[PDB]
Amino acid sequence: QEFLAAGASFNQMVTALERMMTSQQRLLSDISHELRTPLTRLQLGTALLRRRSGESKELERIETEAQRLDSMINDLLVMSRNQQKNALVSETIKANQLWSEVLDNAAFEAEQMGKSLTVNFPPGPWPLYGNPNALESALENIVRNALRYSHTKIEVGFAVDKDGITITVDDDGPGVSPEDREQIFRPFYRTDEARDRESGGTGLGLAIVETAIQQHRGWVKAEDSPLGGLRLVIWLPLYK
Amino acid sequence: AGASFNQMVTALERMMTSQQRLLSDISHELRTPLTRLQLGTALLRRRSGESKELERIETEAQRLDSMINDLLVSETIKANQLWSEVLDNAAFEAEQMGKSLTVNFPPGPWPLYGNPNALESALENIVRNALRYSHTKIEVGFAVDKDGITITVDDDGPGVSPEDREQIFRPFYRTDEARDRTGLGLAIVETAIQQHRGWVKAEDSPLGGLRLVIWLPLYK
Ligand SMILES: Nc1ncnc2c1ncn2[C@@H]1O[C@H](COP(=O)(O)OP(=O)(O)OP(=O)(O)O)[C@@H](O)[C@H]1O
Ligand SMILES: Nc1ncnc2c1ncn2[C@@H]1O[C@H](COP(=O)(O)OP(=O)(O)OP(=O)(O)O)[C@@H](O)[C@H]1O
Repeated sequence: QEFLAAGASFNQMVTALERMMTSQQRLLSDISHELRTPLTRLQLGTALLRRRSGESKELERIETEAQRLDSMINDLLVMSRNQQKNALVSETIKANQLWSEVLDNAAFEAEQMGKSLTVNFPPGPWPLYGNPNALESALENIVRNALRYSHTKIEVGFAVDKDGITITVDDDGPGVSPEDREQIFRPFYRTDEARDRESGGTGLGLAIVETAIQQHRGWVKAEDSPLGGLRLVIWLPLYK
Repeated sequence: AGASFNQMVTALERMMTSQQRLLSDISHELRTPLTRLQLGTALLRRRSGESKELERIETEAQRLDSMINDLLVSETIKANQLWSEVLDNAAFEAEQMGKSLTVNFPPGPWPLYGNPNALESALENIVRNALRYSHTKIEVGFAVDKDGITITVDDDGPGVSPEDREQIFRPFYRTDEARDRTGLGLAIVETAIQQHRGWVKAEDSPLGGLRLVIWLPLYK
């Protein structure tokens, strides 16, 4: 329930939260899997139709939309594989252990593109409670996005407080129109500029991030970056 | 620690409702391209009239419509109502693949009690796997008894090594043989059948390929 809360300790509560999420995830991967077959048949139907009556504006529309669904579903299952490839068990972890590998790899990666990665303040031994892999992925996705869309530089900044950790990621690349700053976290949502880019697919990254982070009782925000591009702010509570 | 009771409450609400919100958002996003897909068939039916193919497209679109709708949110059934569409569609698909599908004995009006969709997917996955891995032929056979229904599926394709016959039902697992040419199919099957107090098994097939046997209990 998580409403296991009538009586229970915080830890027990989250395990009940972990129990629910896994079934929600089983549901999503089972439906994702099962959507593929009628879809397969539909495509055999269009194919057979194109053979009998040839190309059409209408048929072309049906075929491209069927391909959109096909693609989304494929990406949904790729995701499902990864989130269940993660065991979920929530544990106490120090911020530095949790994200140092991620940041070091990002420095290596930034260096290859010829770009620069700068850590304004590194993470310390600050206590968190959660799924280590999930929070790691949250940060690699935010920084990999930054490395990709940046023009020359990336910046990462940690901040600690009696209350929590605040992670800030910045890039000097193109921004995100103010309207889209709310929308970028919706699933399958990409900006017209990344659709013009025409590279990559999926718009799950930030949807996965927002979900994980809310599940970890924190929050995420997209803003104008002082470097001129995009700013991502993660806040997570301390565990005591 | 510093937080207001209100901040606690919102943190808590958002925390429990995030996956729900995620799934309902995924559902919304799949629904819009689908809505367009349905007007393409509609506009096409306007332009070029009825066709078997157009009918096919339309019903498949109505199925997608229903399952995406599930993302947002046991009964008594007769085996024949439960699985005939699964089988008819398996026949449609088989004809296109250039393969042959044979039903040695069809299901009758045999009482079952469970989730119709779960059991449908259970059978559909077993025969559709058989259409995939088969070389030329597939055979489906029903059997009834005072106790239950036993569905047997056979193919003439490559088999599965005896060691792997237990593993293939594990989720996200595929044999190394299949890895040269998702792995939820037989996991979905095992789950639904076990949930209906039945069982699933992989064996040697008389056709030379793989044999899958589903047993489900009858209803009182
Ligand atoms: N650093 C960035 N600068 C500008 N826009 C960005 C940046 N990162 C993301 N966006 C915009 O927000 C969208 C959401 O991206 P998100 O990570 O959710 O999916 P994605 O990066 O497109 O694909 P993937 O799922 O493979 O990461 C992106 O397509 C892009 O349009
Ligand atoms: N009829 C068959 N003949 C031979 N091998 C099979 C047969 N059915 C399943 N297998 C093997 O067992 C594995 C389990 O398949 P399962 O249905 O669980 O996933 P899948 O069919 O590979 O993928 P999907 O989930 O998309 O159907 C397959 O990858 C395949 O190696």
